[PDB]
Amino acid sequence: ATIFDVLENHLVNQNFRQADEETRRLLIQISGEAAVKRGYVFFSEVKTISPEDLQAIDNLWIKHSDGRFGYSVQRKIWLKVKKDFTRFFVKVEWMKLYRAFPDEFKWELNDETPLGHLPLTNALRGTQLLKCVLSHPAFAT
Amino acid sequence: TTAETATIFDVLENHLVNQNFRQADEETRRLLIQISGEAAVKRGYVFFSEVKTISPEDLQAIDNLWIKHSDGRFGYSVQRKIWLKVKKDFTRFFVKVEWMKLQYNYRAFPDEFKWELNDETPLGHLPLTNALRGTQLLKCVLSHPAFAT
Repeated sequence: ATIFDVLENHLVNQNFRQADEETRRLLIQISGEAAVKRGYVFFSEVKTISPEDLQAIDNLWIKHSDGRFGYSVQRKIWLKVKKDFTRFFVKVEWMKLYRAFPDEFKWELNDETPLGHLPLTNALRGTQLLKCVLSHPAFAT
Repeated sequence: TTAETATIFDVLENHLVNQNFRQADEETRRLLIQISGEAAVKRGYVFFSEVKTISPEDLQAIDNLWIKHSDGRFGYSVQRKIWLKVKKDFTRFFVKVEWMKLQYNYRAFPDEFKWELNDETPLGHLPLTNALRGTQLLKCVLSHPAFAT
C-alpha cells in the first residue's frame, strides 16, 4: 500500500474537491512528524521533502486531468509569467484583477478550466510556501 | 479512567493564552469543521450550506476566546463589524484587515503572513479564513445569528 492511495481514488472518480483536500493533508504528511503535529508546513521544510513524494502527487494530478492539473503545470505557468505570483493567480483563475475572489471556487474540469487551476494552495498564508513547492528539485525540467 | 473532562475548545484556549496565534488560527480552522457535523469532519471541509446548522453557542465560544486573548482586536465578531462598515464588500474588507494589497515589488499577498499581535496589527487580522476557496463560507460565518446585534 502507498500513502497516495486515497488521493488516487479521489482523482480516479474526478472528485477534485476531495482530491484537493487530500493533497493539502499529504503535503503536511510528507513534510515530517513536526508538520503533522502542528497541522501546517513551514516553508523551510519543503526543501526537505523528498522529490519522490512530490512527484507522486504531481504525477497523479497529471494522469487524471489530461495533464492540466498539478504542480508541474503550475510551475510552467509561473515561469511563463516571470514568477510574478499576482499574475500567476490571475492566469490560473484564483483571483481577478471589484470582486477579487468568487463566491465559490469552481472544482469541475471542463473546457473553460485553465491550466494549473488545481491543486489549490492557500496563498493567503503567504506565497513563500507555494514558491518553494514550484521551485523544488522534484519539478526541475 | 474518567469520562472526558476536556472540552473541544481547550486546545484553542491554551494556544491563545500562550499568544500562539498561528497555532490558534490552525486550530480555529479545525473547530469550524468539527462544530459543523460528522459529515464535514469526514470530508475535511465545510459546505457553506452547513454553516446555518452550526449552533450559536459554539461559534460564540470560539469568538469570545479570540476576543478575550487579543484585547478585542481578533475574532469573527470584530471582522463582522468591519465587514458591515464596508457594505459587505469583501475586497475592501480584505484590504482593511491586511490580507492583501491592491517596480517588480507589488505583492498582492505577502511572502509570509504576519501572525504577531503588536502595534501595527490591524483589527480583525485574525482568524484567517481561506477565501480562495470562495467568499461564501466566510459570508455565512460573519452573518451567522451568533454575531447578531
